[PDB]
This record gives sequence, C-alpha cells and structure tokens, in this order.
Amino acid sequence: GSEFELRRQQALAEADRTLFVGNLETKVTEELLFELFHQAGPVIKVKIPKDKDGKPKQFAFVNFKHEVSVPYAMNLLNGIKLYGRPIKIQFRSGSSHAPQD
Repeated sequence: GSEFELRRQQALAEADRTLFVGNLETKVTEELLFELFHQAGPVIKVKIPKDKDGKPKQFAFVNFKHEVSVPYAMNLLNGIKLYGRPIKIQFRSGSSHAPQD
C-alpha cells in the first residue's frame, strides 16, 4: 500500500515537448525555475501559472531540448528547494503506437 487517493494511469505529462513540474512553492516564479533548471541542461522557456488568487497551484512547466530518454532534472533535482516545498519533476515520454526509426 503506497497511495489510496490517486489516478490509476501510469504517469503525468499532458505534453510531448514540455516538461511538467509540480510540488512548487507558494512564492515560486519563473526566475526560481530558470535558475534551478540551469543545472538540468538546455531550457528553452519556463511557464508559471496563476489562479484567481495569483498562485501557481503548486505546479509549473518548462520547455526543453527533446530530452525524452529520461529528463535530466527528474534525476538532478527531484527533492530540493529554497522556500520550503521540494520541486517534483514529472513526465511520460509516449504519444505513439510505435517509434519511427
């Protein structure tokens, strides 16, 4: 018994060119992200969401250089921060019945 209240599909993504980041801090910003992912390799752009209260809902996105055989940040960071809440990187890598080549 690991989790009781969670969706029974293999992983989180909603994207094929964009990296999902969750567990984000309450005072987080694109600047805190661009600097954490500076270590994780080529970053193309960042994304911060903002609720009716102006909050990133504890999640974000980052655009990255087709890094599909595991995103390096899932290994580099995954459990680190500066305000209180450790960054959690999430991904899937598949929207195809089979590879091309």
